[PDB]
Amino acid sequence: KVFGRCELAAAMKRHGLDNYRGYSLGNWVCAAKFESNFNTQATNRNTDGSTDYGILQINSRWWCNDGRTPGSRNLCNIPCSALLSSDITASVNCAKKIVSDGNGMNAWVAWRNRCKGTDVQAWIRGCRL
Ligand SMILES: CC(=O)N[C@@H]1[C@@H](O)[C@H](O[C@@H]2O[C@H](CO)[C@@H](O[C@@H]3O[C@H](CO)[C@@H](O[C@@H]4O[C@H](CO)[C@@H](O)[C@H](O)[C@H]4NC(C)=O)[C@H](O)[C@H]3NC(C)=O)[C@H](O)[C@H]2NC(C)=O)[C@@H](CO)O[C@H]1O
Repeated sequence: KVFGRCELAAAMKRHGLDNYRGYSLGNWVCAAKFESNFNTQATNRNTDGSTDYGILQINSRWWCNDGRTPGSRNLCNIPCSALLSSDITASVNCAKKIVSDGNGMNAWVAWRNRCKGTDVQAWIRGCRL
C-alpha cells in the first residue's frame, strides 16, 4: 500500500504504542519514514546474509522464519511474510517486546542516529490523535 504522512501513524495508537514501555508515542513515528519510507513492501537482504522484512526492516536471522536462515532463532514464531501485507493488524507483538529484552531501540539502527538527538517530537505533530 502507500500511506500518506498522517495516514500511516495513527495506527500505533490503535496498537498500544502510545506511551508504551518507556518510550513516548512520538519517539516512534519518526523512524518509520527512516526505515521503509512509509511503505510496507520495501525490503532488502544484507551483506551479512540476513534478509530484512518490511517497513519494519527486520532480519530473518534473529527474529522470523524465511528458512534460509539456519540457526535463526525465530522467537517470534510467525512467518516473516506475516507482516509485509497491507494489513498489519498482528505485526507488532514481536516489535512490542523487542525492547523488553532490555536493550531498547538499539535493535533499530536508523533511529539511534537519524531520530536520536532530534526533534522527534516534531514528526507526530500536525496530526489529530
Ligand atoms: C536500515 C537498515 O538496513 N537497517 C537494518 C536493521 O533494521 C536490521 O536490524 C538490526 O540487525 C542487527 C544486526 O544486524 C540487530 O543487532 C542485535 O539484535 C539483538 C537482538 O534483537 C540484540 O540483543 C542483545 O543480545 C545480547 C546478547 O547478544 C543481550 O545480552 C542483550 O541484552 C540484547 N538486547 C536486546 C536489543 O534485546 C543486540 O543487542 C543487537 N546488537 C548489538 C550490537 O548489541 C538488531 O537487534 C536489529 N534490529 C531490528 C529492529 O531488527 C538488520 C538485520 O538484517 O539489518 C540492518 O541493515
